[PDB]
Amino acid sequence: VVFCFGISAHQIAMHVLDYLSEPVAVRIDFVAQNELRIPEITVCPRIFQQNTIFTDMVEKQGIDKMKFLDLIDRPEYDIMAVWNLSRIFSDNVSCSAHEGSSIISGSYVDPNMSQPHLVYTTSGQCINIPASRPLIYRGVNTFVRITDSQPRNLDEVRPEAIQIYFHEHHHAHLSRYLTGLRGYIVPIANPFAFSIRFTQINYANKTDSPCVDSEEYAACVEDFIEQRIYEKAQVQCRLPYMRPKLPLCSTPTDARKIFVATDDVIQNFEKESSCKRKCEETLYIVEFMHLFERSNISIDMSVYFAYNYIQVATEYLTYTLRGLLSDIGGVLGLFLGI
Amino acid sequence: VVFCFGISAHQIAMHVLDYLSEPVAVRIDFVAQNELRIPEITVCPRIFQQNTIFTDMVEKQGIDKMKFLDLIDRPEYDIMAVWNLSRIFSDNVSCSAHEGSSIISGSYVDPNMSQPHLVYTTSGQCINIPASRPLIYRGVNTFVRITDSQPRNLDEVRPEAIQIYFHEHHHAHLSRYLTGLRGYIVPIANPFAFSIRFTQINYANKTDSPCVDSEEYAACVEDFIEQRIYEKAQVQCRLPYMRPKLPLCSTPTDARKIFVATDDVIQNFEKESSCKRKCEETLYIVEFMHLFERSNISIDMSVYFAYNYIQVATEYLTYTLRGLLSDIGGVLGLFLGI
Amino acid sequence: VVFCFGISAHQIAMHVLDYLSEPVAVRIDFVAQNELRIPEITVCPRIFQQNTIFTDMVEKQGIDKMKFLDLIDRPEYDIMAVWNLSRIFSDNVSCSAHEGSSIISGSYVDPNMSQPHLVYTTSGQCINIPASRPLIYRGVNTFVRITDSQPRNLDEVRPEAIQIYFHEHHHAHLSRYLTGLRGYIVPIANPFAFSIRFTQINYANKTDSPCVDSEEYAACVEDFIEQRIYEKAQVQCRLPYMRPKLPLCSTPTDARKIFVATDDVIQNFEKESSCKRKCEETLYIVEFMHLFERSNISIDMSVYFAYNYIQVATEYLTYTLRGLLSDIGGVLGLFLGI
Repeated sequence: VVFCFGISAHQIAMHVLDYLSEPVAVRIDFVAQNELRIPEITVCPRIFQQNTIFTDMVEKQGIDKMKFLDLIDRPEYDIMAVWNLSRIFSDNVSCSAHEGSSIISGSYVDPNMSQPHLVYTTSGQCINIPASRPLIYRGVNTFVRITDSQPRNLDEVRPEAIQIYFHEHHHAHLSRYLTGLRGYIVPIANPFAFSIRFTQINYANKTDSPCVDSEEYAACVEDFIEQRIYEKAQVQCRLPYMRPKLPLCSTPTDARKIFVATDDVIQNFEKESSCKRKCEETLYIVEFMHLFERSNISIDMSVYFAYNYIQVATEYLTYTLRGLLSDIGGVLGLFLGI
Repeated sequence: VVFCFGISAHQIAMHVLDYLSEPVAVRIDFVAQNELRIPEITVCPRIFQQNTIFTDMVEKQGIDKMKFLDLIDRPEYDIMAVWNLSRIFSDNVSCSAHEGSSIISGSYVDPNMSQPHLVYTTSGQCINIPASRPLIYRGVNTFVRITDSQPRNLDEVRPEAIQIYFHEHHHAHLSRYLTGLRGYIVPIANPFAFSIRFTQINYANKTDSPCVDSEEYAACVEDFIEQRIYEKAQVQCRLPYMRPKLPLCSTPTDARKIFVATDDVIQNFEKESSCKRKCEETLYIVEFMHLFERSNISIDMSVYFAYNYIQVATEYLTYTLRGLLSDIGGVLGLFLGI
Repeated sequence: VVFCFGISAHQIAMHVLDYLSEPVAVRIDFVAQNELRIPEITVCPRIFQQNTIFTDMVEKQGIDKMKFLDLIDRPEYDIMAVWNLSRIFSDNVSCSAHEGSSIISGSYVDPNMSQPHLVYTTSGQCINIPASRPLIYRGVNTFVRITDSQPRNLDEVRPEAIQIYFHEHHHAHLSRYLTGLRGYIVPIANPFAFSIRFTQINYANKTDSPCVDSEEYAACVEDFIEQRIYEKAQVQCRLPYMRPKLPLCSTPTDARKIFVATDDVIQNFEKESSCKRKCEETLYIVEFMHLFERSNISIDMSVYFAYNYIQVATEYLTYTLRGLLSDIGGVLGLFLGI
């Protein structure tokens, strides 16, 4: 019976091996609720070279692909004096929440929401839009509108193909160092509107412990990207956020050249940095819905939620998995009977 | 061994608790079949206030947002004389079934299908299109075309942004009191065509007994919405369908004002009314496919089925769940050995 | 206890019955990887009758819907002399792989890829594009561009609505006898771009043994379609590929008329031919993404991959299914205790 004992030991070993993690997408189900978890929208030009504004500014002022401090035009260009040159859309941010429709009144609106959160990014400056309040799905017309009624419409060198990144709530790193890579470019010559199908994949938490890694992940990855930028690029002269920590260094091409080089190197970091995962990651399937609205606004990005049926793929954990692999002891006993 | 007996009793209690329902999406699989379950299409203007036709009629005839019977223009406006004022698209309904293509003959058509089913709705009048026959998927060009070759093209105050609601088969309530809320607005200035990805979520039937609640649900919710409209709005003077039951009441602003108010109140009814669920609910993922067809038709809504791979998410029931939770008695016995 | 023994025998019988196949979509999970499995693109006009080029050629040269050899215009029209008349887009095929973007350099390109693979098809001639190398997902701008910078732009009778079939790798039959049926028609008057969401459904392998039926399936179905074309159409006079096997027969209307008739008959073959399934079938959800690019190219089909999150629905096999149905012997023993 030693043979059967060994085979049963192997069966229990497979049991224990499966015990770790074993996340199965138990419920990819289409749940419809009035409550809506709006994506965190970053409205930013994709990159300095791609963006027409930065390229034109550097070409008429400086030389080459930015960098070099633009010393020839002026020796007073600080690091922020060029990084904030990324100003594209801000100071008039509206997260207008068109909640739904109704026969008696209809045209439900909520102008006061989420303010212009100005966040610096590899593009230089973006308008992150926090989810101040979940929205109400009273109809297919559940579209959160991001509007920047800019002065004069900003028709002089208007950004033609600004980028729109729908990232999860409270993620500085995604909005600051991944908006030109993991974001959807959007023309704004017309009032473009995109449906955002929701895939709330709540992964499990085991052997990859997120421990509700929904807010920690953000700061961890942000500081880690900045730390790699500091480390691989051997330049500590750049201003370390607060001025009274190390001397200012903006004129030397260090700040632009080497920092951009390192940030590009650390663009692929999910492999470089690990142990962190948004256990409540929500994916925004961006689709093109035709919009019928003569929106004269400079940018009126209508993030539509025409699908209350969130395809929530909750990556449940099968606790019964361990129970069943232990029940395998029953078949153990049935061999023992043999 | 009383401790082990109690723990095993708890295990069996969890077994019984999981026994109820426990619906897991066993098969979200992409099945391709020639047979196609066409959506029930309602082509209706979203709401009286939103629709240009009703607003213009009331503005030039009556006052305010409809209501008040439009007495000033004429005292003979019955309840139906204004509700049927919703006539937008009807009397020339075609459910043309472009089944597919073929090299020898190609251009497969089926003009005779589903007729103009005129159904009254909160919008006032809509054309529900029953699924008379399942369609054949002989190619990606499997588009059911809803065509209303209206007299004179209806170019006078033509409805610019009519609403299209794809609801499940044989649902009066969805087509009569949820077309302006749970429907997709569609411009008709151009021959718009939408892909309808199919998600046939056949939920289970336990503790929420639908008992093939595919046709009952319809009448139940319809009569319940009408019943709430009658109850909360304390007005029995309105005509109760058949004339010879209670006296006609249309001139008093009751019919419009209070009935619209109550219908708006009961707009969110899935929470108010329960115990009913379409066990065979099919979700229509509406997506924008570019159409290349100079369709001069007033409305030529092409509900495309370019994806034979229906994403059927059959919410199977794990009968083996009970069997396994009973097998837990095997691990019970293995503790008993300890 | 004979009753319990019989019930347990029935339980084991259900066990064995479930043993066969029982494929559950264990993981429909959204995996993001730099590596991209590009679809095999066939850029072909849908059908001879539908295509404007073939219809115009036959109308001005011959009579009727092709067929009849076009003898009146010229008696030298061989079978290939008309089949290759399907030349629409070829000799300048580029599978340009726009891998991604980057802040330091950006605009990553790879012009050398996959060449003009000229494959004959029911349409007559198509450009199959093999996946020479998996692509890198360094940003949402991961679009494989199929470009045919044709001489003179091919503006004379330019194919307005060419068909684009995204079929799995190394499938001759799909690209040769199912491009006008299982393919998406695409206008080329503008630089159309389609998102290709990936659904890599790796079915199981049991009782439908594919045995990694990823390359065999191709040749099997191709030769079987050709074999049915030969069999049902009683005409062996047509050239059997290699000339020195049977005499050439192209002038008689046999080649066109009867062969097209039979090929149409065998259009629905998945029911006719069985035992073959792509165990690694990948489905391309074709969606419309608006493109901002003034591509003067005649055809610049941008198969975008803006969704690194491949919805891989791996149809795993539950080996633990057999183990649990055997554990049912534990509940067998618990009845025996009763």
